[PDB]
Amino acid sequence: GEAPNQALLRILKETEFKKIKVLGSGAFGTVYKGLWIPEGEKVKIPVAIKELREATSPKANKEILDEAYVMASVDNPHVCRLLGICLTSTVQLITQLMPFGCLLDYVREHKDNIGSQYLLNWCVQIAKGMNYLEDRRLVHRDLAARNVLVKTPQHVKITDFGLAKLLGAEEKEYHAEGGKVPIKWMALESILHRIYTHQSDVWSYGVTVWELMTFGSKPYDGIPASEISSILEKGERLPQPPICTIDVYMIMVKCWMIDADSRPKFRELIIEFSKMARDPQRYLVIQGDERMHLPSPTDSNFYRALMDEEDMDDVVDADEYLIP
Ligand SMILES: C=CC(=O)N1CC[C@@H](Oc2cc3c(Nc4ccc(F)c(Cl)c4)ncnc3cc2OC)C1
Repeated sequence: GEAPNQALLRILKETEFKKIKVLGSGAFGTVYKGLWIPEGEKVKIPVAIKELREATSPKANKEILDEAYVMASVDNPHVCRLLGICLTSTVQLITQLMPFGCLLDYVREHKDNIGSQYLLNWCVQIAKGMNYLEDRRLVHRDLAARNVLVKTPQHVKITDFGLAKLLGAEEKEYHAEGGKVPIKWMALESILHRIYTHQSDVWSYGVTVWELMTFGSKPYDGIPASEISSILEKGERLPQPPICTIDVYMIMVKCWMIDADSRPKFRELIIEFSKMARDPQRYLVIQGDERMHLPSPTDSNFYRALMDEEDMDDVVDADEYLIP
């Protein structure tokens, strides 16, 4: 009827996680960094760990296990996958640590060192990620630069599947209802009719690319969310970022067409951004571009800027830790 989801959900003992330190907190809950030392392995795996506030709110464990389901069912170089869960007082999600954090913050804090080649490569990688999600019939529904993580400056991955939805073997639109929504990243049809498709995700990709190309500007800044559907109906759109050629901005604009089926396919975005990445200074115009550098895996205090030296002997990235 539809293919069986044979993903493994790994239950991980609390006694295998060490050096637990806070990365951030809020409504979403708390995320920590830590090490995961599977027992009798001789590996230490850098991890992030997401928990909500309290063992209560049966709603909350439902939401987070919904997220776990989705994160366990993906496997792609440009998507974050679940390593497992920990069943404590609270339900904790465990995943590969992405040490440079979220891309929104990254572009903000490193504006002066981000050249054309990085921007376009990110665009390619996010498109690969999103294409993979489409092939697996998932609609993310919250693609935003905040929901893209940086493993290294060269390697980003989509995360935050807490709003993602599958689609039946012959179903096209998800129809949602209520709940707080990222209105500024949403297709018009999603705001108006709570319709959500692969093509509504393309809209969100457009906005995400705008965020990167403006070094993390806030879209429709100062506009109240309640006014967005009108702005859009009138035909207004996010403006051309200074660094963008018409070539790049046109792609953005095509992502924001009213006719969903007229928007680009992720497979097409991969191709276009890939072509652009072979000659980046032809497509993005950044002052002092050719002379920028960001941390690479082949640098000294790359592995020392994260780790304790006590640990480093047996550290293995989650991307190199695979199980039967
Ligand atoms: C409250 C959050 C917050 O404000 N921020 C903002 C900074 C961000 O910092 C990191 C988060 C990481 C992460 N997140 C994650 C997502 C879904 C999951 F299901 C799980 Cl298990 C984790 N994954 C991996 N690496 C992360 C690294 C981060 O910063 C170094 C959290």
